Amino acid sequence: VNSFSGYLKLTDNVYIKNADIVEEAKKVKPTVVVNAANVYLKHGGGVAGALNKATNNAMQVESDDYIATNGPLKVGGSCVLSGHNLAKHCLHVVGPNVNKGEDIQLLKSAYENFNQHEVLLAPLLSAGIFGADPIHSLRVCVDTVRTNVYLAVFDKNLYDKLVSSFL
Ligand SMILES: CN(CCCC(=O)O)C(=O)c1ncnc2[nH]ccc12
Repeated sequence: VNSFSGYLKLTDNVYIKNADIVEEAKKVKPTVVVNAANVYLKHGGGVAGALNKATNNAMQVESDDYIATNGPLKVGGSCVLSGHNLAKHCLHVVGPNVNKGEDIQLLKSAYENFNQHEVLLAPLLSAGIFGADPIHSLRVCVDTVRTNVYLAVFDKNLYDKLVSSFL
């Protein structure tokens, strides 16, 4: 039993809710919140900009030190950093950005990072400003992640389409 509430169960291990991941994170304090990161951990907009704003820019300060030490992530890769006031940990995961021409096949590799964590609060990778089809992203999530994932979908309209079209 865990503290996530109001989710629709899609599969044995995947759950979905119309929610703001920032507000969902501040209420659950999950062990892991997933950020929709880029390779530079520049949290300017989308999910990343919202998560970072909610940390009063502490996520960005920590991220800049990470990059100065380690260099950029790989597309499809991840790193574990602090969750600040939102979660114990933040798993920064880089899905491919279609608006940069990145290979959508890397979306599966991105979701594989979730399997290193027993339970996660997450957005749909490569959705939103990353330019992928959220229905495809949901399919890859369900077919790749084996750990328990609670997906927060900000837009009520897209949420309804994702549920209604789910196979
Ligand atoms: C709406 N999108 C896609 C567009 C932005 C992006 O591409 O990051 C989200 O990712 C998302 N999901 C869950 N809660 C969220 N709160 C703010 C954005 C957000």
